[PDB]
Amino acid sequence: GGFSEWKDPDAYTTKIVKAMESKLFEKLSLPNQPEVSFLRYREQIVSGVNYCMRVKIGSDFYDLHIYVPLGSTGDIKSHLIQLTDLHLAS
Amino acid sequence: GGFSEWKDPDAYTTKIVKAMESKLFEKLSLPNQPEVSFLRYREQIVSGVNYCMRVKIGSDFYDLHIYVPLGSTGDIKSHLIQLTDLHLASE
Repeated sequence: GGFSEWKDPDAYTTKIVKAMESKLFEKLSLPNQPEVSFLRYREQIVSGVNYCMRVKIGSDFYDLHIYVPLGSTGDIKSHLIQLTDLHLAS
Repeated sequence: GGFSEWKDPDAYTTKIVKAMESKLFEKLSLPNQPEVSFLRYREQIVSGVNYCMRVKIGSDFYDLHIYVPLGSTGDIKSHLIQLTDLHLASE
């Protein structure tokens, strides 16, 4: 949940900005395709596994939607595991 | 929809379900800590990078929120790059 410090453009991120220009001009309704000047960027790695856990409690069956960020397990940094959703398997 | 086939429980996922039992009981308002039986699971790896791109268009400054999934770049499988949000830097 933490973005990096601001960084100067590089070739890798410039290619990503240029790749998005089509979608940019549409979300802005700018049709003449005005120049897009790339000034700086921040980044945030996001890695993890979403789990759908089927569990029985009482006579009822549930879907437990759980997100485990990279670096966490059931034993390591387990406070960062998220219970994202819970509902009857129905 | 990006999720694996159903899998039998394993040591790794069983520990994760056991860790979540407190939050389970509380969300359900079940006070006596009944047995939670773990039957099967499926998983979906999600990996990539969120970019905040500061750009100028005409005389205005924007934050461009772009998500690049692992395995994608500006040149490789670039059709999977997502423009998640766009707004004036001043907002």
